[PDB]
Amino acid sequence: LVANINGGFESTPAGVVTDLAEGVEGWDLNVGSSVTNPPVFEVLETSDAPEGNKVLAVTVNGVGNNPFNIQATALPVNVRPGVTYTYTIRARAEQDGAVVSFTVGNQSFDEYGRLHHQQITTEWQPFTFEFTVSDQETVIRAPIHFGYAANVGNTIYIDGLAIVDL
Ligand SMILES: OC[C@H]1O[C@@H](O)[C@H](O)[C@@H](O)[C@@H]1O[C@@H]1O[C@H](CO[C@H]2OC[C@@H](O)[C@H](O)[C@H]2O)[C@@H](O[C@@H]2O[C@H](CO[C@H]3OC[C@@H](O)[C@H](O)[C@H]3O)[C@@H](O[C@@H]3O[C@H](CO[C@H]4OC[C@@H](O)[C@H](O)[C@H]4O)[C@@H](O)[C@H](O)[C@H]3O)[C@H](O)[C@H]2O)[C@H](O)[C@H]1O
Ligand SMILES: [Ca+2]
Repeated sequence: LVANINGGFESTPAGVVTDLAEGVEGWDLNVGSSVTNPPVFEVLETSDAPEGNKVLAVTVNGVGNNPFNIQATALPVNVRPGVTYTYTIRARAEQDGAVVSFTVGNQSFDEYGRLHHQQITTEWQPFTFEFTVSDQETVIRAPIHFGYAANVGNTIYIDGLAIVDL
């Protein structure tokens, strides 16, 4: 029983994502207005996918004012107050030295936890942490942030997000 949906992108047809809000079920990809050189989001069919056949690729061509201005957010994430969850995801990048923050929070943008400013390498790694839903929310969000200046010119790949009751 996982709390998020389509965490490995397997429900989505391969291709460049043209509808950022609704093109990928289970995810919201929208880009901030300060980002003048838009990123490219692509669901890729690839043989080295960690799970299934597909991964999400994010190519960063430019940044805006804040790192959350290029982001992929899993939503809805269906939870229960007081319950401790395990977050697991796989990530790699085309070139060494990409930076990503993996976060979870509510619809008022309060965070329950994060893996902060993680270094991504050219080989798939798992990234994992635990968080507890500390308030009365039942529908929360899991924003991943890509808009760090270090990432300009790089492509970051993610797959296999699972948020599970501990
Ligand atoms: O304990 C957390 C703390 O850890 C420190 O180490 C770190 O330095 C802090 O940044 C961090 O604080 C938390 O930051 C995140 C954003 O974090 C990124 O931004 C800062 C970077 O330095 C850092 O590396 C990144 O991790 C905040 O989440 C964001 O909150 C804002 C709301 O703006 C304010 O509201 C609450 C207040 O606590 C914040 O300080 C203040 O900025 C949201 O901003 C809104 O975004 C939406 C668009 O949302 C969509 O895209 C982005 C994605 O997050 C979101 O899920 C999508 O739905 C716009 O409509 C609004 O214009 C804009 O206001 C951010 O979405 C949200 O991620 C934490 O609130 C903060 O505690
Ligand atoms: Ca997959």
